[PDB]
Amino acid sequence: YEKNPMNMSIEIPEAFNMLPAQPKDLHFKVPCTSKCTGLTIYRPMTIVLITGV
Amino acid sequence: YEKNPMNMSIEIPEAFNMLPAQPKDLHFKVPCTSKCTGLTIYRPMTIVLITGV
Repeated sequence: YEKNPMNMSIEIPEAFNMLPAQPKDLHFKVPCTSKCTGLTIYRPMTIVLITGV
Repeated sequence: YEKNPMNMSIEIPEAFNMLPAQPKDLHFKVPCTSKCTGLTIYRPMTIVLITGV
């Protein structure tokens, strides 16, 4: 393939975050969250896959 | 029995504590905890029991 942020890209609009603890009867719970997009191919052709090697 | 700190003893590693209040709607819940061990008999030759009555 040909690497270029013009044919394919991955985006992470929000990074890893940790919210404050939420106490319960003698224990806690700490949630976590983040966002992501995934790989999007813009000019589906600049990629060649060889199968069975 | 004979009362002496080197013959028997009760121990309280952690005293009585009140945890911070946990709100829930228009009321609150407050938990309380403490620790204890019991009676330990270091020298058992200084105690005599009359059981039966």
